[PDB]
Amino acid sequence: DPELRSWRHLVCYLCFYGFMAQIRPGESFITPYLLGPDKNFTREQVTNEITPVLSYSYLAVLVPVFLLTDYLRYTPVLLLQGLSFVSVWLLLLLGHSVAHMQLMELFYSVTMAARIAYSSYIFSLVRPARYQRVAGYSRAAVLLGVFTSSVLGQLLVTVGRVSFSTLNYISLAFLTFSVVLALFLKRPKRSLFFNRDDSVLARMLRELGDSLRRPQLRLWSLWWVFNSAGYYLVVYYVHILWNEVDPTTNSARVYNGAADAASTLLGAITSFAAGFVKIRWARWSKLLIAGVTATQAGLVFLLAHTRHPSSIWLCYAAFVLFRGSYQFLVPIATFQIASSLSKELCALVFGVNTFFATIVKTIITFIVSDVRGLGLPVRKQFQLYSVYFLILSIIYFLGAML
Repeated sequence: DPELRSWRHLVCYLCFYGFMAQIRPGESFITPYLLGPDKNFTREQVTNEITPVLSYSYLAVLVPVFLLTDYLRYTPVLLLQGLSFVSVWLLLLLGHSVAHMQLMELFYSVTMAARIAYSSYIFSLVRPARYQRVAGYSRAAVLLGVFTSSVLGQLLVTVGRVSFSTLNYISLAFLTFSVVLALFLKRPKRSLFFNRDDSVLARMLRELGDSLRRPQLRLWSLWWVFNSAGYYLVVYYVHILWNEVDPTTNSARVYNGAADAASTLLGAITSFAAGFVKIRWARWSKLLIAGVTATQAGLVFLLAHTRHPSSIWLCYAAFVLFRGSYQFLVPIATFQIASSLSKELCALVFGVNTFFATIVKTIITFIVSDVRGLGLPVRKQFQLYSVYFLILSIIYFLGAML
């Protein structure tokens, strides 16, 4: 029967690919590997010359990949995301100079721009009547897969006391295996913009001069540009700030995997506890992004103020609570933006909100972090994001009056 083969051989493989594509045990230990003794990079080379290329090339590969995710029907970009991940972990094993690691982040931002590849691959593959179940099984296999990689990465370092190079060699045994699984993925019969079934890009602009008159799209798409640009400027640099607090050899005590597993677990509890409040807390929505942004302002300042190496555990939990605070709003942000919009347009306004959050992320990184513009250290940059989230909290809270 073609019903059992469409679930046991397709959906049980679709959740298995989304599990195994997220298995990267050395994902949370990239910057401890670079700052470690094996690669010997200083904290000024990774903060001012390597990680700014992660925010530059992500501007340069966002709109090419998003236009080529739909032209190729999502399967070569799901192959490109897996194959560029192999190219990252080859440069983390065969790269010495700082010019090699600037190519490591350029290949890493390809895998950052292709996060919407697999999320929109399930929309084009499965039937529209049975999409809410398969995407429910797909977001419970990626989120399980991105939680297991932070636990398997942590357990194979703390419990199984091996070096970081043994860990990232294990991470090639789960990334070449994610290229093999991405070869055997079914190309969907339809796309979203280019390979349709048959106005396009004329009906949408008619449905955008009037949909932008809505106040929630005038607010949450203005939160996605600015609050979700300073959020990625923390997550890129918080692994350097943890290494500035407690620079440690004897590598079984780094605990970056447990602060990425707990921030996924709090990024799912506070996301599941956000589906209950996306309807009720829609009246004073600008007050909700005024308290959480101020909660994100007090946690970015807590990261920039801890100094003793024995107080790093109140610095991991300042990031687990930070990553869970942003993950409380994106279920509400992806609902209040995609409420009245069509699926051929809400996934377009998420290609503008992400692109405008990447111009802002490129503006701040060239101004506050890159060695050509200012070149600040990772602690004097995190005090420039505590002001940035607090300025964003005397705008939404000040805007709550008007």
